[PDB]
Amino acid sequence: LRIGVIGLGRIGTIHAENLKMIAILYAISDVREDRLREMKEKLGVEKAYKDPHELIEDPNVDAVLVCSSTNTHSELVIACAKAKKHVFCEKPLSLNLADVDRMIEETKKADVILFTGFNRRFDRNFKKLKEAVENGTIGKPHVLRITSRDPAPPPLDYIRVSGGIFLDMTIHDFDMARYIMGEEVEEVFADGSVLVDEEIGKAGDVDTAVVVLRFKSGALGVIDNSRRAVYGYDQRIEVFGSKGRIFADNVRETTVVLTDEQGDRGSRYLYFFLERYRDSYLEELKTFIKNVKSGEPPAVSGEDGKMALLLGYAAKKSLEEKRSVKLEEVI
Amino acid sequence: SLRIGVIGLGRIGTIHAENLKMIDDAILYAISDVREDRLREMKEKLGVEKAYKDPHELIEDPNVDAVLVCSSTNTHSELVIACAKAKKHVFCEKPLSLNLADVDRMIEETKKADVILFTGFNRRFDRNFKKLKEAVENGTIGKPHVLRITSRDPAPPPLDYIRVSGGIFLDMTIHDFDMARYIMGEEVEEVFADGSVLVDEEIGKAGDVDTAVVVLRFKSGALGVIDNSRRAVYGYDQRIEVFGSKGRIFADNVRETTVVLTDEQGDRGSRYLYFFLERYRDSYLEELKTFIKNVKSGEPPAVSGEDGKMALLLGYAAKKSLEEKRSVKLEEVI
Amino acid sequence: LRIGVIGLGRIGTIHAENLKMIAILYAISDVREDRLREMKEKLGVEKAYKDPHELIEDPNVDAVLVCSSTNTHSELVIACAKAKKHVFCEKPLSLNLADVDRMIEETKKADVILFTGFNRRFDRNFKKLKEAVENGTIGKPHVLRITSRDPAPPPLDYIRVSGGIFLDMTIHDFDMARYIMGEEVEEVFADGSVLVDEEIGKAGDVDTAVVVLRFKSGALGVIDNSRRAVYGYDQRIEVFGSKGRIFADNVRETTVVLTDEQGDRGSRYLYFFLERYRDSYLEELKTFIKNVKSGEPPAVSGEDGKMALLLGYAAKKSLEEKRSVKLEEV
Amino acid sequence: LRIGVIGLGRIGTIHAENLKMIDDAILYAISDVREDRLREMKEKLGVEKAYKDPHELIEDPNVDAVLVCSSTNTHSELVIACAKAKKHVFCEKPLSLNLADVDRMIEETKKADVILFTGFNRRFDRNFKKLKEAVENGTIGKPHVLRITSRDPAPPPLDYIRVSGGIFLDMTIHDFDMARYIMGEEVEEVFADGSVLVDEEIGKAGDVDTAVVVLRFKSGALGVIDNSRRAVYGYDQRIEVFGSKGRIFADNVRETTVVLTDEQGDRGSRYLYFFLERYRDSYLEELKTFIKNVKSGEPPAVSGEDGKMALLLGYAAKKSLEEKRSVKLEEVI
Repeated sequence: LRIGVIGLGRIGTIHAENLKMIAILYAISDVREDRLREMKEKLGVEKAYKDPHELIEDPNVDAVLVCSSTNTHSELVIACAKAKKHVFCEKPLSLNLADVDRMIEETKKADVILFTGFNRRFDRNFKKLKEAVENGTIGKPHVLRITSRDPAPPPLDYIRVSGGIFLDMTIHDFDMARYIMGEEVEEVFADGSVLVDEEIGKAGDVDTAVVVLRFKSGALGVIDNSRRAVYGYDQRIEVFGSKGRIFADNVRETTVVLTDEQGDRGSRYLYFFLERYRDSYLEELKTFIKNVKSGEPPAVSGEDGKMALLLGYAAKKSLEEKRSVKLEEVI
Repeated sequence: SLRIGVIGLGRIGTIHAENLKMIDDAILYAISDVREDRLREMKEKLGVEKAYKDPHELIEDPNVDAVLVCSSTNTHSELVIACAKAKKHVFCEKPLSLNLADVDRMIEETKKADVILFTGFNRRFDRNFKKLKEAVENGTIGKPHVLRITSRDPAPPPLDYIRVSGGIFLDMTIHDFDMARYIMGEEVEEVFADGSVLVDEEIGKAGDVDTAVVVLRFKSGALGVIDNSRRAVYGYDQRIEVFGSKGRIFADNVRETTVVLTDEQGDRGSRYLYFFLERYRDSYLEELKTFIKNVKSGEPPAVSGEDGKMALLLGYAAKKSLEEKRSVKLEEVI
Repeated sequence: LRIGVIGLGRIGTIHAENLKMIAILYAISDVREDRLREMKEKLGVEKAYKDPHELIEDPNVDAVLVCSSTNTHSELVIACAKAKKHVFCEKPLSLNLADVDRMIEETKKADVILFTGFNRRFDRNFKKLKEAVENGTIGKPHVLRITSRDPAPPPLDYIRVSGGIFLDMTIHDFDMARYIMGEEVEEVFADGSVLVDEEIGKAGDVDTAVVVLRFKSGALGVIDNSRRAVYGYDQRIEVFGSKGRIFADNVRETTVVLTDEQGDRGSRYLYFFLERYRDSYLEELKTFIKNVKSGEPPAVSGEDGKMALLLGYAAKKSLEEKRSVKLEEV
Repeated sequence: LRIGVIGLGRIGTIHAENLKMIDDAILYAISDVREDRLREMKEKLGVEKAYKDPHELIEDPNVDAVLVCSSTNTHSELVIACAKAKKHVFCEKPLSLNLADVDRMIEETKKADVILFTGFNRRFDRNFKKLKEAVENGTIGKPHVLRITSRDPAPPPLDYIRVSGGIFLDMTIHDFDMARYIMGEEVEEVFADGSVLVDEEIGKAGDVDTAVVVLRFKSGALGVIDNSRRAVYGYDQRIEVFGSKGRIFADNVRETTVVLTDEQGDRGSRYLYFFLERYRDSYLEELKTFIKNVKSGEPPAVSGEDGKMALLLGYAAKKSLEEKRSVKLEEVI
């Protein structure tokens, strides 16, 4: 299976390189010429195109990974529908809802897979907890807890065009909530503060947030987010149900424990992007390919992307109105 | 020693009365309970000097220096005001009252009489939560940003009790609101609450919920989230975490034993604490020694009437939030 | 049940005080006039004898706790036997195999209970582990691991007359191995070194040791000891068998965990004698009293005291001769 | 850097495949006596050369370095052929069960001036290596007591056990090496004992399936290794070092970080159980280091002499089992 990748930023590059551990990297494309040939050589790719559309039209290209900037997503995904190429699109699909509907509509017409880039679904720990809950191991779920904290904020100029913490960061946790609980959120309440850097405040965003979710069954969820955990990534999930509790913890660098007069000390948490995420991207990409090879529905759909976006809008509205907000209000 | 009288020989009054042997320079001098055989039996089991059917006779007994009010909640106000009129130092089990005006009167009268009013928030004296509070207070996690509390019981109380309890926010979350203030060292300004009926439809029919989440906004902008369940089948689950600018701190549940069994499926740890006495006995013992210390030493109580009042107000704000589906400021309830 | 306690050192005093939590502390005895008066008062005890033989002969004393120095044990225990008093004896019964055999002989003669003070069998975590093993939970036991480390060495003078690490420290581990595995050790190999304190070696003992056990079934055990673990007591037991593994860890002060840039940090280990052991001593004493009251064989017998002493001799011999030593040789 | 792999067994195949993930080296040649395996793997890996005769692989001038992953009785002759062809050589454990052969392997590679790297892959286990570096940095002060527990989920086949040299040469070998690696000093004396508790047949072959080995180090520090051929729960490979300033421990790895809680308490995920999930990363990192040593002209990270010492410790333990006493390393050198 021949794959073409568009956009060789940090994530496009991970996917491009991961291909040799899977299906074939057959084409790359990026608007920086330097990087383009550098990578054509480095990775040994058959074709390099500086214009995304050529790559989409090359008949040896069975599927496209769109990993370009966000403003670019709608156009390229719609272009793949045209060429009748299956398409994976990195997070987020779009921040504009009408664009999302078109991406969904157009790919549906072309009868081509649209896979949304929610990589955490393929984290081995989160996927295992997902399966156990779905298998009945904690009975009927009552309360979901998600904590998601990054080691540092992204750049301010980024934050300014990000759509805020609920669209840029909580998006992954909204998707995770639906995935793990296996039912829709109907209502959201959100609050957020500026506790890490005054500039995030001046940009109109928050760096610390809590979101409550009310699911169709009556089960409740709480997400909490922070842009700066000094100890590294903190991404934990818990589900509590009629028959017990299940929890997914962080991964540490090592299994080594030092004991001195103050007690035990474990190893540092995962802190760096690649050590934290490379396996989830690898496993996500293999699933996208598996889906294409078998003409399966995508493991993560355009719909999934749209619901996550809608929950983000409900939370932005809740934050401003100081009340919980039903998803209707926002569709 | 100090001579103590205990009113109410229910589950918790009995614990306090028995702990008095474990405490020194305090003795159990008198007990009172309205069930005559209960009173008779406990007088003889514990070798108590005086047993009174009428608690007012206990309070007026001149040998009694301080009183533990552990009778039904609807009697707390009357008994605590009666201690103030008798000039007796008073400890009152949670909750002080479900009626805000009664709590204001209780605080007024004891203050007038110049006697201690100590509110029985025993979890402040849990060795794990206390150590976490001290670490936070010390600067160990930097400036606090997010609080998390999970508090789940192995089983709901009986329906009869649920109907008169004021609902989950006044009867259960009350401890978590106090813990929040105690751990974070600042006031809550706003609350949002939701709740569902997921354990017993009867709780729902009685107008209450059995599962709830409560969001707190503190004065500093720090946020917190409490979640409660009336039934965790694995036993008590009471965890606290604080996340701040310099790290994270967490207090876990206690297990029965340090033993770990490993088989084909992996490691299996010991059961969680599950029964009331094994869970709570040490926190009650330590709470009571503190009350006695404050009394003997003339100190302000470690947990005051005002602490009882604030927890109740947060409960009323949450009850209003639940019904109005919106964030509620403490002021709208003050 | 009226108990007399002989010798009010660290442990005697703990037994004496626990009696309030249980049976009555009727009589106390200690050669130190001052310590005696000071304890009669503070514990409110009826009788106080500077002469232990008085206490044993008191007709109102039903059972005796012998918690004086090891060299007094044999005489007091035989004396309780003579006066028909059930007797509890603190670790160790004796360093002298002939005494032990006598203590056992005399007590059997007088038809009284002789309970050996191996309190660790009554540690809540070690007891739980023992019950799981006996229950079949890990199937047939194959390998036992015991690590036992104290936070500091006892004083030099004490070490000089202690009998060496195998008699003074490993004794508890020898006994725990027999208790946990439910069968006898037939052969032992030991080695030891001086890594903590030069003076311990100067007194002729070792401060670090390892002991291999061969059990009747062919199961193997390994004990390691150290006189000094700066982090607190380290007392772990692991049993590995045909159906799984079972482990008892040490106890921490608290369940609190602090996380910073270097990772998670837990609370300190138990470090002081009383927080570490008081609960085991209380449960041990309750069990002895229960044995007394119900006319039961003691939970921990003279013969238990004897086997642990024999295993200790087998280990001192292995250490000197650099080979495995069968119990038959000792 | 063009690599040739001899022996496409379990471990040879893992090395062959890992070359894909090592930028400075490619799999250029493979060789194995089974014509079917050779044709199969040639296709599967897309290898340029496949040689039925490992000597032709060795003499191929395009081969820069060789991984000898063939049966043990083959190692001596092929490593000596590498020295003759002036090819750097990595040899899978064990180097040889025969001491005179180990000496010739060492002598010949030294005379040819090529690296001989012994495949003790567990030194490259990320947990064990981190513990070794911590001990080396002084974080537990002076080491006093070493504990190693090493249990496999199941025994090898009996036909294999018969020619394995017995538990101390086939299994404990890894632990003897780890002991020297972690403690950074030599073992002067060993005591060993062992029993037959897993499978009667193992003992009929003259072996044991459960063993303990005490180590006395030059410093006076003491160590104890215990082994078992069958832990139902998976690999159990733990290391603990205790010393004057504290204790350090490397635990087993679990499949996931997920914990399930019910009436009886917490339940963690299964331990690693299959060969590949357990060992693949240690082999990847071991090979990378070998490639590094070769490229940079460095001494091997694990030398022939490392292999010889682990063998000598094996012999000392075998003697101790039989003589029921402690055995000095001198006795067997």
